[PDB]
Amino acid sequence: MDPEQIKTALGSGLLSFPVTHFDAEGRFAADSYREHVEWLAGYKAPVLFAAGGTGEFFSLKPDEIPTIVAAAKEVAGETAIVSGCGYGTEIAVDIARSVEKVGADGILLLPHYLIDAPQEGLYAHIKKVCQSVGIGVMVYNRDNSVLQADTLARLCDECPNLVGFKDGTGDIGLVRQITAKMGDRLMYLGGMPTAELFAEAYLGAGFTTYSSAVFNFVPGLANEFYAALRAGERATCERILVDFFYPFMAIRNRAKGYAVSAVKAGVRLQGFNAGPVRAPLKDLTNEEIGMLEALIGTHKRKAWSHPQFE
Amino acid sequence: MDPEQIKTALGSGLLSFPVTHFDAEGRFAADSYREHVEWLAGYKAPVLFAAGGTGEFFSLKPDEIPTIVAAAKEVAGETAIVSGCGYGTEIAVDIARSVEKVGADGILLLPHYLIDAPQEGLYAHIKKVCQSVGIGVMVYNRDNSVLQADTLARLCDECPNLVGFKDGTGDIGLVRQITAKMGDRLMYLGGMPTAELFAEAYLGAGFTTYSSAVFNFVPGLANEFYAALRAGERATCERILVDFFYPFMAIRNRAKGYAVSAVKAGVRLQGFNAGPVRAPLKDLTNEEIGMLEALIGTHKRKAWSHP
Amino acid sequence: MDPEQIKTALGSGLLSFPVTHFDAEGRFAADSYREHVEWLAGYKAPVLFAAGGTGEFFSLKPDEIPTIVAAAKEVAGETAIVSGCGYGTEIAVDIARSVEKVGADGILLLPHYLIDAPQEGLYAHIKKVCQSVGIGVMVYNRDNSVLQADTLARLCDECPNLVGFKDGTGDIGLVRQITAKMGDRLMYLGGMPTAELFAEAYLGAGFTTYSSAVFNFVPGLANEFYAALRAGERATCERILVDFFYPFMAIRNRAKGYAVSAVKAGVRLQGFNAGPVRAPLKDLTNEEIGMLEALIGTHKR
Amino acid sequence: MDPEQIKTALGSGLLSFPVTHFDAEGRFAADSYREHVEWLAGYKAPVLFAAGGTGEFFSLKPDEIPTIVAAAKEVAGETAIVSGCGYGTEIAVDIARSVEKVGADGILLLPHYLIDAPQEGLYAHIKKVCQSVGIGVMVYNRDNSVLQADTLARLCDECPNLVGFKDGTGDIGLVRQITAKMGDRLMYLGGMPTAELFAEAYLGAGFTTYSSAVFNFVPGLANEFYAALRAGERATCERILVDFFYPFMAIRNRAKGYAVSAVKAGVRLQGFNAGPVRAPLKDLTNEEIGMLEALIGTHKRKA
Repeated sequence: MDPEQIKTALGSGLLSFPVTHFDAEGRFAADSYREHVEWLAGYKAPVLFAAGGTGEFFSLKPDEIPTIVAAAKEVAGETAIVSGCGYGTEIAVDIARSVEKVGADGILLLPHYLIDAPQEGLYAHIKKVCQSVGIGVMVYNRDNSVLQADTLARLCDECPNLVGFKDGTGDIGLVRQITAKMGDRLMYLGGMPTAELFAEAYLGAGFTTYSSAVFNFVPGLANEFYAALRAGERATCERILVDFFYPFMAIRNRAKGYAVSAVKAGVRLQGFNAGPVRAPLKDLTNEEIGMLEALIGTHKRKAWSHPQFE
Repeated sequence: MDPEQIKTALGSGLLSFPVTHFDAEGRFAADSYREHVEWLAGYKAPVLFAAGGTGEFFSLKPDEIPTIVAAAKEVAGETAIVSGCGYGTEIAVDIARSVEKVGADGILLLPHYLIDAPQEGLYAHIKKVCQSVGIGVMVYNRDNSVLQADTLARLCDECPNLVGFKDGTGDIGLVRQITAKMGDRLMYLGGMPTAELFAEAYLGAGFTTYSSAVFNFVPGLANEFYAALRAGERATCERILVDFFYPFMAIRNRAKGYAVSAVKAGVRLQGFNAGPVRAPLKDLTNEEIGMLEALIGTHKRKAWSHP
Repeated sequence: MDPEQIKTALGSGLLSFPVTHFDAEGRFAADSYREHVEWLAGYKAPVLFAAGGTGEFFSLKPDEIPTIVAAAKEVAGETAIVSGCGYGTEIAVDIARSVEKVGADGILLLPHYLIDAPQEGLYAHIKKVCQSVGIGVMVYNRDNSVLQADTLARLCDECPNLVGFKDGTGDIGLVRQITAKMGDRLMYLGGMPTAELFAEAYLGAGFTTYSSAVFNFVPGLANEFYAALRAGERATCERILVDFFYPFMAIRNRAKGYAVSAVKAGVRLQGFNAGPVRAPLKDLTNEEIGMLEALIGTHKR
Repeated sequence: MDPEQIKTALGSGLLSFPVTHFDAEGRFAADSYREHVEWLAGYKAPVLFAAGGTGEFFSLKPDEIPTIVAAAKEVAGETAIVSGCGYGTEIAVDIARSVEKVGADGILLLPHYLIDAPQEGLYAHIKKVCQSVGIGVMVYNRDNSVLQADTLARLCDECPNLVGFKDGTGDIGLVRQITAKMGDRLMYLGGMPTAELFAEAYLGAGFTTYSSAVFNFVPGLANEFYAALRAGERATCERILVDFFYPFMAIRNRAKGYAVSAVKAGVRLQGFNAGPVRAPLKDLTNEEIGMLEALIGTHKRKA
C-alpha cells in the first residue's frame, strides 16, 4: 500500500510485533512463525511489525529479513505488514529496498549502529533511507538516535513517506513537544519495552497506540487493556496493571534483554515453539519460565501433558 | 491545620512556590517577599510552598526558614502554607519542628544530602522526619531520594501524616505504579522544573496538579493553562506550550540552575524586588533577561492594572 | 597551622578519614572516637580528616562538627587535622569558621546541597568559603560539584589558601588536565571509594596520595600497599588488590552506601565502639559482617 | 600470521587506525587510501587497524570491509593488519571469515548492535565469533558490550586466539581488575577517544599502548608523545598535552562524532584526499577546519 494507507492503518488500533521463530539449528522456522502469526490474526491488530526489536531484528542477517516479511504476509490477511530496518545508511538502504521488493507496506527504522551522532547527521541518514523507497517510514527515537522536534520537522517537510514516530526514550517532555509541533502530520506510536506501563500517560502526550509486546502471548489481555485505555476505563486498566503487568515487569527485570526473552518464553508457553533467542540475548531459566507460566494462569490457551511414569 | 486538611487543600488547585527575596546585604528581604506574596494571593493558589526548591531552600541557613514561613503566613490569607525541609535526618527534624512552631501547615521533604542510599535507609530517614511533627508531610522523589512503590506503601501505613507525593524524576513507569498502589491515600503533585511541559501526560499517570514555578511572574497565564488542562481544552494548552513554554525552556536550558534563575529574573522583570540568586546559582545575563522580557510580552505587569 | 604547612603535610604520606562514632542514644561518642584515633595515630598518617565522607559528614548537624574536630585534636599528636565542610554557602561558611575556632588545620569542602550548578556559580560559592577563613582549603570534585580546569585555575589565582584538590569522579581525562594546568600549585588527593583500586592509575594522572578508608580498620595493610605503590613494587600492590581489595569490593557492592557502612563494620570488628551508621545509610547484616571478619583474617587486633 | 604473532606485534609499539577514504559520492577511494597508508608506513606503527572506529567501520557495508583490508595490505609493508568486525553474531561471523580470507592478521571485535545484553550472552556471542576464524581476536569493551573480568577470563580459557583487550569505557577501576586477573594472557590496548589524554594513567592500570587516532595526520607528534610516555619523560608528555591535545579536544568536543570527523579533517588538511564522512557523522564547518589548520601549525606536511 501507499504511505497514506499505512499511516491510516497505524491509527486504527493496537500494534503487533511478533517474535521471530528459530529452529534448534538457529535457522528461521517459517512454519512455526506462520502458525503463531495466524493465531494472532484472529485478534485483528491492524499492523504487524515483522523483524522488529521484539522480533530480534538486531540478531538477523540482512538476507533473513525479506524471508521473514514474506512468511508473515502469507498468513497476516487484511493486515498491514511493516518491516524492521536499521544500521548505518548503506546497510539500511539495502534492507529497505529488499523488503519493499517482497511487498512490505512500510519500514520501522531502528537506530544506526554504535555511534552518537549530531542532529544534522541523523537528518542526513534518515533522509537517505526515506528517499530510497516509496513505502511508508516510521522513525524510532531510542538509544543513540534521538531526533529533536526541529530536526523531525525538517524530515517531515522533505520526506512525504515519513508518516510515523515511535518513542522508546520515555522522555515525556520531548515527545509532547514533538506532537505539538507536528500535529496530525505523523502517527505517534508508544514504544517503551512493556508499553502498557506508559500508555495512560502517553495519551496526554498525544499517543493513542503502542507496540504491545505481550500481545505475542496474551493477546486477549492486551486487547482488553487497549479497549479500556481508549474508553477511559481507568479501573480496568489499573486492575490489569496490578494483576498482570507489574508482576510481569518483576520477571522481565531479572536480567538484561528479558524484555525480549520473556516474551518469547510466553509464546512457547502458549504452545508455539518459537525456539531460543539468539546470543547475546539469553533465555529464561526453566524456573523463570515456570514463574511466567504461573502468571499467565487463567489466560493459558492450552494445557500441557508433562512426562510422567510409574 | 491537620494533615487531612492540608491533603484536601493539595487537591483543590494549582501549587505556588514563591522565590525567596534577598536584599543588598544578602539577607532575606521580608517586605519585598510579603509584597510579592500578597500580589500572588490574588491569583488564588490554594497552597503556597515557602522555601521550596524554587524558593532556594538549598541555599538557606536553617534559621532563615522559619522567618520565611512566618512572613508568607502573614500575608497569604486563607491559604495553606507548606515549608521546605531537607538534608540528613538530624537537620531535617530540627527544621521540621522549627517550622511547625511558626504555624506551617505541612512540610515538603526534599532529598537528604549527597549520598545514594538503600531503600530501607530512605524508609528509616523519612519515617523519623514524619514522626517528629504532627503536621502533614509530602515526600519528594528526585535525585538521590527515589522511593519505590513498596517502600512508599510501608511509609503510608506507618505515618498517617504522610499525605502527599511530589515527583521530580519524570519516570512515568514508576509514578503510575505508585498511584496504582496507593490510590487516594496520597495526593500526587507534579514536580518537574517547568511542570506544564509534563502536565497533560501526568494526568494519565494520576496527577491533577503540580508546582507552577512560572506562576511566580505570569500567574494569569499559569492559571489559564491549568484551567484548560482540567477542562480538557487541548488546543488552549497546546497554544500556551508552543507560544510560551517551549520558548521559556530554550532560555532555561542555556545554563545549569536556570529553572530557578530564570523564574527569579521573571519576578524582577515584573517589578518585584526579589534580588539576586545565591551562589552556586548564577543570574541570567542582561542578554538573557532581555529574551525573557520579550517573551513575557503581553503578560507584562502594567501600572494601570486593577488588582 | 598556615595553608602552606597543611599543603606540605598533604604531600607527606597516606591520608586518614576516621569514621564518626555514635553511642546508643545516637550522639557522638567522643571517648570511643578518641580511643580509635589514638590507635590510628600509631600508624603515622600525616593528615587526619575528621567528619569527612567516611566520617558521615552528610549526616551530621553543623554544630556536631566542631565537637568531632576537637576530639580528634586532643589525641592526634603531630598530625594535621582537616575538617569536613559542605552544604550551601551560608551553612558552609558557618561550619568553616566554627572549626577554624576549635583548631582545625584545614577544611575539605564537600559539594553543595542538591542542585546542579554552573561553573560561575561554583566559583562564587567556593571563593566565598575560602575567603571566610585563614586555614587551608581542599576542594573536592564529586557528584554535583565538578570544577573544570579553567575554573579551578581562577580559584587558585584568587584564593591563596586553596591548596588541595580531591577527586571523587574517576574522570581520568579531566584530572590529568587539572594536574597539567596547575602543577605544584595544588596537592592532588585521590578520593574514589575505595581508593587503592585506583591508586596505581592515579600516579600517572599526577596523584601520589589518597584517602584510604580501610586504614580505619586495617591501617597496617593500608600502609603496606601505600609503601609498595610509592616504591613501584607492582607485584605487591597486585597481591594486596587480589587478596584483599577486590574481595572487599565484592562485599561493598552488595548495597548502596556500604563504602561507609562496611568500613564502620570493620572498625567495630577491631574492638572499637563506633556504633551504627545514621540513616539513610544501613549497617551490614550479620552474614556480611562475618564475611568481612573472615577477610580481615590475621589483621585482627 | 598466527594469533601469538599478532599478540607480539600488539606489544611492540603504537597502534594506527587509518580513516577510510571516500570520494565525493561516498564510495571507497582506494587510491587515496593507499597513498595515505603508504605515507603513514614511514612512521613504523607495528599494527594497522583497517576499518576500525576511526575508519568508520559503523558506516561500511560488510562487503566493503575486505576490499579496504586488501587495499591496506598492498602498501602497509611488514606490518600486522587487523580488521574491524562487529554487529550481531550472524553478521560478525561472515565479516570475520571474509577478512580472514583476504589475509587479515586479526580482528578487532566492536560491540554487537543496539541491545543491552547479559554477561552470559556476551560470552556466547564473542565465543562464537572467536571460534569462527583461526586468526587473532581483540575484544573491545565499549558502550553496550562491557565484559566483566570473570566473563573475560572464561573467554580466554575457551578461546586461545583471543589475545587482546581494548578499553573504550575509561573505567579505571574495572580495567585494573582485568589486568590483575589476566596478566600476560592478554595485550591491553587503550581505546578512549583521543587516547593520549589517558595514556599516562593507563600505564598504572597495566596498558602500555593505545590507538592514536591523531597519528592519522600528525604521526611525528604521536610517535614523540609515545616515546616520551614509555621513557617516563613527563614534562615532554605534558607539554604535548597542553600545546596540542587539550586544544584538539576543544575542537573535538564541539559536536558529536568529531572524534572521527576532526581526525578526517586533519588528514585532508595534510593534503590527502580522504573525502567526506558518511552520515550520520558530519564534517567540520569551515570555521572549525580553520581552527584545526591553525593548531596543526608547525606540523604541516606541505604548504
